[PDB]
Amino acid sequence: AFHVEGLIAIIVFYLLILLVGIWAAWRTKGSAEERSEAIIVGGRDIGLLVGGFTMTATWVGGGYINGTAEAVYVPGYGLAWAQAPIGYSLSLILGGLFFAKPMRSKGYVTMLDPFQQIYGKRMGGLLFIPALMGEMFWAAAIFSALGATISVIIDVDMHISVIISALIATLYTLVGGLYSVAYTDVVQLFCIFVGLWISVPFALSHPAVADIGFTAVHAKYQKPWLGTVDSSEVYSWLDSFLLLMLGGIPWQAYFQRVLSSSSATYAQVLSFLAAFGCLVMAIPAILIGAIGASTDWNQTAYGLPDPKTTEEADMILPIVLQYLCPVYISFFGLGAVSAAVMSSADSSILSASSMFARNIYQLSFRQNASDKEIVWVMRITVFVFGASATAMALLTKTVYGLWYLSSDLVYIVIFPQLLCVLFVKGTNTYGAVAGYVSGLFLRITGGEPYLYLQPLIFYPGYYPDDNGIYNQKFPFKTLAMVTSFLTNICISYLAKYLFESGTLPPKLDVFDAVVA
Ligand SMILES: C[N+]1(C)CCO[C@@](O)(c2ccc(-c3ccc([C@@]4(O)C[N+](C)(C)CCO4)cc3)cc2)C1
Repeated sequence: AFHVEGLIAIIVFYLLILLVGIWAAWRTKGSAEERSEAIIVGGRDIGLLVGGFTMTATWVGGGYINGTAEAVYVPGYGLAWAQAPIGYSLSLILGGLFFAKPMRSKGYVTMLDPFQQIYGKRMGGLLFIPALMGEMFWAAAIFSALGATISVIIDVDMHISVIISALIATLYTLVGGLYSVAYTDVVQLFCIFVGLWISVPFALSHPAVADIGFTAVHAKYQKPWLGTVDSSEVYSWLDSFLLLMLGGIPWQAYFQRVLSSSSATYAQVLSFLAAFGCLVMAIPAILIGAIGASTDWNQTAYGLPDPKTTEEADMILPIVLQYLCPVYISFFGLGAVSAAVMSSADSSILSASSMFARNIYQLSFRQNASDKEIVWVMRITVFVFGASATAMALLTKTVYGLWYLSSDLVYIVIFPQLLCVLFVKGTNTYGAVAGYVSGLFLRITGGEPYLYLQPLIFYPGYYPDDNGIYNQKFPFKTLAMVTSFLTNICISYLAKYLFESGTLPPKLDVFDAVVA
């Protein structure tokens, strides 16, 4: 049914989030003369607990919670394939151990600044394109998740709620800039904690749900939610787990926080603290997914068939909140999900707009530009990116598959480039271009089942799906990343050797990286 009392509550919650963001904008209104990087990096005064809470709320979005609950819920995957929590936690631990220290110790402004200073502005933009694509598609996917969830719970028209949520998020991130998004994430993360953790005892107390512990090791209604990994599917699970471990590092939304930490040590400690917060935040998602897996849906008001029959298994968190939990607990859970989506999409929108106005515009297009012009183009870029993200979320039905493809492409392309600039010395532009081309070519020829793209190269173990398109059981993603990294090293060293030995003319080179 349509309950106004609760729609009013969520509108009030949105207004309070916007008011907190506006207050954070007003109070902390950076450098006195250089306000171009008083929005991007925040003035380097973000502390430890605030930054940890902020970036913890950045990774915990509604798409992440719904994906974990889906992976736990469905019988084929189970908990063993719910590799999002431990994948994110190991990603953050690995980043804080190795990548966080050199990024913050010397004062970079964004993610892409080390790429430009080594590979030239053209390759800086060429690496910006996958990052922008990934951020925009991730924001669109989680906005579509919010739209579907709110259309399920309150039964609001879907094209209004996502527009209002995106408008409010864009408005406060436009007005403040890394202080309106980091002083509201300490509120949104607490709201996520409250809304997710209160609903779990209410869901468990429902008479339909019975013996959540017993369903882990035994099967009564469906396959056990604990799940298993087959002998033949070890390589695919390792491929996806490496995707989640190593593709979660090179995002703009992560390095914008580690650069904003007050000191170098409070960046690594922030990363570890958030790697603990991610598991703390993901425990309720796993519990609710197990509750949905164990629930006898005939007893509830949802009725039979169960959601996995009606192809609604991608959303099992909102159904449990709406049907198993009471009305006000359902609104608490919906507020938690909306806070998670606004936090992650706000981080993505500010992060994707913190690369456009910083280097491809200010450092590439208009090198000599006034700071006020850069601030204004930052604000209009935030607004345009928010409008594009919500329009792509609302108008396109193929957002999830494009999100997965863009995240996989970011992992294949940017991460070898990220590891080459810092850890490896003597990497040139030619090897970077060769790695880009090889990674893009292998990812395109691998194909995607969601986009109905036929794979040009058939890896061993390929099998056709129900829709009639070939799927690759071979771990071509991590193999593509390894091939890109190896060919980056090989082409860089070969070009350096050729230009040092004198086989090629010193004037023939176009990128001029080796000579100068
Ligand atoms: C079962 N499906 C629905 C289809 C098969 O693939 C999946 O297991 C799956 C789930 C999640 C992902 C995924 C990939 C990347 C990311 C992300 O890019 C998102 N963040 C940017 C939030 C963190 C870094 O990792 C999140 C989820 C990829 C595949 C999900």
